[PDB]
Amino acid sequence: TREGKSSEAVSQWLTAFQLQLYAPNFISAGYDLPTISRMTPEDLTAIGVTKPGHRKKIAAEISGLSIPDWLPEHKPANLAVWLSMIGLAQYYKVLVDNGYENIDFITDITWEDLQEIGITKLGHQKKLMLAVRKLAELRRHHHHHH
Repeated sequence: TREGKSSEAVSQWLTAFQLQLYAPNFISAGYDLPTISRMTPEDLTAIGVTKPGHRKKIAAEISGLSIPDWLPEHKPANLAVWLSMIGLAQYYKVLVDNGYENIDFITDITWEDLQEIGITKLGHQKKLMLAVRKLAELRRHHHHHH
């Protein structure tokens, strides 16, 4: 019921500004509030939010979301631990079987790479990619701390 608690929370959020009609769009794509807080308008369009007034309303509400930090702030010890912190433990096997078996390799993965190997849910793709860019920034700053 983590996924159940999460989806209830996505519905209650939408309901409070009367756009609960998109609940299935977000939930079927595996969006949770944390990932939703980082959506762009194109991400809304990709889940079927195409009417400009709805898309702009949602965009305005997302900018107002205040939710606690959830991205890890360090390069974790391994893939398993990293997936577990971000709530995506279920993709471990498919990631490993496809050649993304350690944190270093996962840092270079792209949206297109996910699509190819069967991680097709847009919300999960978004969350993975937000986490991956956090890793890439850590890696990019690592030798530049003086």
